[PDB]
This record gives sequence, C-alpha cells and structure tokens, in this order.
Amino acid sequence: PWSEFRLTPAEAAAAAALAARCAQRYDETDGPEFLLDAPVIAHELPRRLRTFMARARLDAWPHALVVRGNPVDDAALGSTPVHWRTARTPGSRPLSFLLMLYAGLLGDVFGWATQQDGRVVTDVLPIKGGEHTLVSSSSRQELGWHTEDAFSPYRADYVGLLSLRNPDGVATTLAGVPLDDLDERTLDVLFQERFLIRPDDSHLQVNNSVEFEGIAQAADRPEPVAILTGHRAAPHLRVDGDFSAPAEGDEEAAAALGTLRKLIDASLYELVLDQGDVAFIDNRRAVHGRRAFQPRYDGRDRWLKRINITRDLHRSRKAWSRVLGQR
Amino acid sequence: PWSEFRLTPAEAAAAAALAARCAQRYDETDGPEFLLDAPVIAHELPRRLRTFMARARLDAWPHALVVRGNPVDDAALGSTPVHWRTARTPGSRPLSFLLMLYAGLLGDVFGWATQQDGRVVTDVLPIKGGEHTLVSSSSRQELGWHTEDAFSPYRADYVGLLSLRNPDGVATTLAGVPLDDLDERTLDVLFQERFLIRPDDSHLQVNNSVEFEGIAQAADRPEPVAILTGHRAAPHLRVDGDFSAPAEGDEEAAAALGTLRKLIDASLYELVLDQGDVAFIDNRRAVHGRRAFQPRYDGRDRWLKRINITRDLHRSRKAWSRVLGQR
Ligand SMILES: N=C(N)NCC[C@H](O)[C@H](N)C(=O)O
Ligand SMILES: N=C(N)NCC[C@H](O)[C@H](N)C(=O)O
Ligand SMILES: O=C(O)CCC(=O)C(=O)O
Ligand SMILES: O=C(O)CCC(=O)C(=O)O
Ligand SMILES: [Fe+2]
Ligand SMILES: [Fe+2]
Repeated sequence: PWSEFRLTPAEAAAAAALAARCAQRYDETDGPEFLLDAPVIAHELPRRLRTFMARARLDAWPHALVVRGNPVDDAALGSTPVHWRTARTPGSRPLSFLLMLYAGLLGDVFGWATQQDGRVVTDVLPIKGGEHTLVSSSSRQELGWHTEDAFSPYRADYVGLLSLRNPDGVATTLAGVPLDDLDERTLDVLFQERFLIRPDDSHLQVNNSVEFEGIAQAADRPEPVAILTGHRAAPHLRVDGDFSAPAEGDEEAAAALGTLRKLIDASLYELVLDQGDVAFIDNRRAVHGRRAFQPRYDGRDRWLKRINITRDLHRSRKAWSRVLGQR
Repeated sequence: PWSEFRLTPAEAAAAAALAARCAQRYDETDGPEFLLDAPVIAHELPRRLRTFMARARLDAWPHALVVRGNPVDDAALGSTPVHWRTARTPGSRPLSFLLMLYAGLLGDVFGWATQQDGRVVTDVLPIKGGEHTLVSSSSRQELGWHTEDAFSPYRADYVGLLSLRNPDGVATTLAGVPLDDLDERTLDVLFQERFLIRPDDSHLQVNNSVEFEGIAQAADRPEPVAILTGHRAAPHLRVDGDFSAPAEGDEEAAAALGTLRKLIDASLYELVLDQGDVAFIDNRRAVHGRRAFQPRYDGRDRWLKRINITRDLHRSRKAWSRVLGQR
C-alpha cells in the first residue's frame, strides 16, 4: 500500500556525498539559507530518485513514499541522544541534511513554534521516564494512530521520517481510509462538521524547553470539523485516535467515529524503517503511529529524524514563515 | 508589485535548447509522458532561473513571477492562428514545451474538460467575430479583471502566460487585494460566505469544438462562497468582475462587493508581456485581465500560450487527472 524505491549503492553514495557537502557549506539545516537552497540543491540528487519522487507523489493510491538503502555508520553516528534537545549531534548532521534534501523534492518544509523549540528537523527517540506518554518519545506504550497535527488546518501534507537506527526492527503503523467497510450513512456523517480534534501533547509547554496561547484555544474551544474531506471515492482523512471526539452530545457523529476507530484498528498495518530507510507518509490519505517497544537506554535506542512538509507554505500564512503558530 | 527575472542571452539559449530537445523527443506537450517528465527535465534549466523560481514562489508579496528574454523568431514562429483549434503550429511547438518546463518548477499543470478541448497548454489570441466577448479571444472589448476559474474550488494557484508575439505592446492588467482601503466591516463581510461566483463563458459548449453538466450546475445553482480567505493581513482573493454577485437579497454583501469593484478598478495596473516574456500570475493574491485592443487579423496578432498550475493536483481529486471537470 506504499510506493517503494531502493537506492543502488552508487546512488546512495552520491546522495550521501551531496548531503555531506551541504553539511560542510551551511551552518545548520534550519537556517534561512539552507531552507531556501535545499529544493534547488536537491535537483542534483540521482536522477532515478528524482523521477521516483516526482511520479510517486502524483499517483492516486500510495499511503507513503519509501526510500530504502541510505548507508548509516553506527560508529560515525555515535550514541542515541537521551533527549531531543541534545540530539543535533555531529554524527547525525549529514543525515539531517539528507532528509531535508529529499523533503525538498516533495514540498515546503516547516516546523511548529510549540514543538521541539520550533525546529524544522525534529527527533524521534525514547526519553527515559516518558515511556507511557502520548508523544513520539514514548516506547512501552504504543503510539496510537493519528493524522499528524490533526487539530490544525495547517498540518503537513507529508511527514518525513529517516531511520538513523532501529536495531530491533520496531514497526511504524499505518492505515488508510477503510472505504471497503464504511457504509454510506456513516461516510455521510464523517464528511460533516461534527467532530472535535484537540492538539496533541507534543504542543504543550512541558514538552518544550505566545504561540502556546493558540494551542490552549484549540484545546479549550475546538470548533467542529469533518473527519473526511474531498472525493467520496478517495477521501482525505483527519483524525487522531487519542485526541478526537464527537461534537457535544452528537451521538450519530459519535457512532460514526466509534465505527471508524474499529475499522482503522482492524486495518492497521506495519512498516519497518530499518537503519537508513526514509518514509514520506501521506498525511491526508493515511494515519500513522508506532508499535510499543521496550526501550534500551544503553546508547543504541531507535532514533529517527523527522520533518513536516506542505505542498504550499502560503496556505498557512495566518500562522507564520517556516515556524508556525497562532495566538 | 511582481517579481522579475531577466535571462542572459546564454541562459535563454540554454533554456530554448532544452525545450527544442523535448520537442524532438516527445510527441506532444499534453501527452502523459511529457506531463510526468517535464518537472524532472526542468531540473536541467539554468541554475540562476531555478533559484529565482524556488525563492520567488516563497516570497510573501509578489502578484506574479515574470521571466523576460526568451528569444522568439517571428519567421520561424509563423503566422498567428485564426483560432485556438489550429494553434498548435510547428513554429509554436518548442515554446509550448518551454512554458511547460518553466511551469513544472512551480507545480502541477492541468486543464479543464470544458475549455479548449481539454488541452493543458492553451492559446490566447483574437478570434474574428469574437471581439466583444467575455473570453480571452476578445480584443476590442477589454477583458475585465478576474480570478481565473473563480467559480471552481480547483482553480489554479498560478496562471502561466508566454508571449509568442505582442507587436503593439498590449497590456495585461493586474490588481491585488486593496488592503490599504478596505475598512474592517467591509473586510469582515468579504470573508463571509455571501457571494455567488458563476463559471465564465470559456467553459460553455459553444466555445469548444458530461463535464459541461457540472458547469451548468455551477451556473444555475451556485453555492454561496467568500471572496476573501486566509490571513486578514494578507488575504487570498476569489472574484470575477463579470461573473460575481451577492447572495440573493444580501445588500450588505452587495455593498462590500460594490466597494471592492471600485477599489480594484482604481488600483488596476499594467504589465506588458513583450515577445518572449513569461508571467506566472499568483491566482490567489491577484486578479488579472487584458486591455482593449484593435485586432489586426493580418497574421501578426498578439498571441500567448497559457497553462494552469496547481501546487497540489490531489486537492482536485473529485474533479479528475490532468483534465478537470465534474457532473
Ligand atoms: N497524535 C498523537 N496521538 N500523538 C502525537 C504524535 C505526534 O507525532 C507528535 N507530533 C509527536 O511528535 O509526539
Ligand atoms: N473571467 C472572465 N471574466 N472571463 C474569462 C477569462 C478567462 O481567462 C478564461 N479562462 C478565458 O480564457 O477566456
Ligand atoms: O516512531 C515512528 O515510527 C513514528 C512516530 C510518529 O508518529 C511521528 O514521528 O510523527
Ligand atoms: O491576454 C492576457 O494578457 C491575459 C488574458 C487572460 O486573462 C487569460 O489568458 O487568462
Ligand atoms: Fe506522528
Ligand atoms: Fe484570465
């Protein structure tokens, strides 16, 4: 259900070489300079990869675009950081640039003022003491399926994930719209503005080191929104298993959401991002999550770099440029 | 108020050479093959141009992106066609490929099932007998300002225009949102769903050689929509001077539209696309039109190639792929 591309060793080496050169020439991935240049520098990636990204993005069906086979040297990479705060390590620097280059082929990258200190390239790793939380630094508790930043009209079109390491093969989870099982009445209701979607815990002040006011308003006074939009035969999806609810006292909407939860749970499947694998999850066609795992805390924990991507930065003008948020 | 780039002779020659090679290798511009390949082939355009297009698209202010200095040889080009039907002349073929290459740097190109026989690259030229019409083949009557395909939620983000010839320097017209003069109450009303926007005459059966049913429904039963959307301090614009109206009996909406017409008329400015100039008009920030001119009908009339561009083809899934329309 996803579109997959495997780099040849030579293509992977070329891509890595390009990223290393970027790492040499630019101070940081999130600097204004590299943010502007990355989409043009990405034109120098291997042609077969550029072709895959240009075409696969336009296909009607894939839940994600997956690129396998980027080399990662654990010795060069170094130990998995204990927190996202200190996760911009020299060993992980070239791979962060690599992710941004791939991302630039798909759209405009951005971050959130209220998430990991406004960083554009973010980190997914287990944080000691946060095993049973609802955020991506969890481990022992499964990260439930969700549309990324479901609360926001400015949520990403694609979520990019690059696996720096994943020694025990922990699965990312995905599900599309369960169209084979949604009856027309349920479908009709899911297309109506009868649902409340609150911001997830990654946007809380406690999970960072004026935009928090907007988050508080989205949490306190969510306006009713639809779960499905667009074409009945291929709807776009906006839902969060741990932060969605029906509108106050709307039992029809509730029943539709209840049914949707059951169908998504039943159709949820696994994608293992092995070391060096990159996935760009279509945040409109699919929800995603991560399986429960036992963290190590020995320096070799599973570690991903992540980036939010929009097809059009100007659609979020109200929340501006590369770091989004509102009052 | 637009962003301008001038090709050096060498850059222009290189771009032309690239387009000529495409014209040699592909049967047509609108074929599935070239539609898919163009965005990747465009990576081979001159780097300074690719840089301009990548950055200028992300700027907050421009009403259009303008590229000057593509050579056009009138002798090679041949005479201006008498109708769009016969306008895919060998002389104009390389320049059509050139426009599609530039367009591919900005987004996904598409056409309409109900406009110029579903062509993606379309033609703007004066048609004898149609001087006083509301379509782009007019001449003696000014083409009034408009958002392109304002009636449709799937209208282009950018409209690309390449001037094949314009010997008498006829001006394209542009206007942005008149924010310096819209009072808050008027602004509030323009942001509300209190306006009717009907499809323009280019979507009629008479202006072509099941999607016409959708056009008929948009004409007969238009649903109320807003004129302004997005950020109050930089709104997006959706209006058509010859096809917009207030909702039935809504005099407040009417007064807001009346005021907007006056302010747009007063702020309308001119952009002359000389032979070889290309403009990508931001269809969300600006309305555009064309000044009245006396047509020649001697074979050297003003002639443009045109293309519709979206940042995201999947947003129009309901109306699908590269040729849009509904029942
Ligand atoms: N949406 C839920 N349920 N949890 C938040 C997961 C998201 O991926 C969030 N941006 C995070 O990083 O924790
Ligand atoms: N919108 C008005 N008023 N007229 C139609 C002009 C448009 O550019 C139309 N696509 C045309 O080519 O005539
Ligand atoms: O850990 C993963 O594989 C995905 C976690 C996730 O949902 C995210 O980073 O947004
Ligand atoms: O003739 C021009 O310059 C622009 C006409 C126009 O509005 C269009 O082609 O969409
Ligand atoms: Fe997520
Ligand atoms: Fe137009």
